Amino acid sequence: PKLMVVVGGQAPKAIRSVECYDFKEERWHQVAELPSRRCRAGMVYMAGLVFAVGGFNGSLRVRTVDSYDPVKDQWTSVANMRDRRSTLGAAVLNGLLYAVGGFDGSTGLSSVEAYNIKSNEWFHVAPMNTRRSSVGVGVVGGLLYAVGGYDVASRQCLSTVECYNATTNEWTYIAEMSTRRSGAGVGVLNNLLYAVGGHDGPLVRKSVEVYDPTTNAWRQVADMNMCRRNAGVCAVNGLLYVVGGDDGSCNLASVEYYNPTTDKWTVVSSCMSTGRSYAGVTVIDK
Ligand code: NA
Repeated sequence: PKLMVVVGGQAPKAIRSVECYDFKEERWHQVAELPSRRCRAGMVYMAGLVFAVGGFNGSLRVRTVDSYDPVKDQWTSVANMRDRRSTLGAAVLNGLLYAVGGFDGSTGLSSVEAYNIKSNEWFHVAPMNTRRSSVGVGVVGGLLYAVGGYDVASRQCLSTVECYNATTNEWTYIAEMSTRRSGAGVGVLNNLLYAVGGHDGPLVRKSVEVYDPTTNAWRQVADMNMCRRNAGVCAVNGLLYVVGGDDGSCNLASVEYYNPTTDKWTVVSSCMSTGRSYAGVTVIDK
């Protein structure tokens, strides 16, 4: 029994609200608001806690990292990252929380940090080949993938994808996506890595592509119902949920999900209390 948790984001104002979707009841409720306005953060579930990593508070990019205990319904801080980091991705690999890329107001970042919950310490990880802002991250089969993004220096959206091996501590390019996607939602389902939506310039994509590490190849799947950049993604009971994001007009309050066995996207009838892009999304136990 799972709750999908949606944390902060931009509405377009940076917000504190955290909402959870209850799959049995098919409805949203609010839980404890974030300690601060936070959008453009990484978000993972780890050791029973939701971690909101970095991002933007409406004025400044931040290095703060806050964790939510859903049994207590309370936010508390963990160690700050070395670097202020926004539009990053975050994922858990081998019990460590990786904070990948982003932007700090001045430059985009190839830098990567890893958090050890036992010692409450972040440490330096090998950097990516490319500096990627608005990057999406997912872990499949012991490897961590950094998908697309925006290359600040080149002022363009990226089609390239890279993969991190923790044993060798290096990032290597893998097969490119079919198209450039900054702000792609990235999620994993049945050992496939999905890249949903994103954008190349001001037009927002509804297209979706899936990567198989066994073939090192991408292929198209069904388009989403809405164009979405900077949507959150998670996987629940065989289905890939895409939450909010920006459609080129508004921050969406809608959620839709992909059924890989029918190659169909279905819009959830109940919307969030607020539209959100650049919101954290993860799944916890109810
Ligand atoms: Na930013």
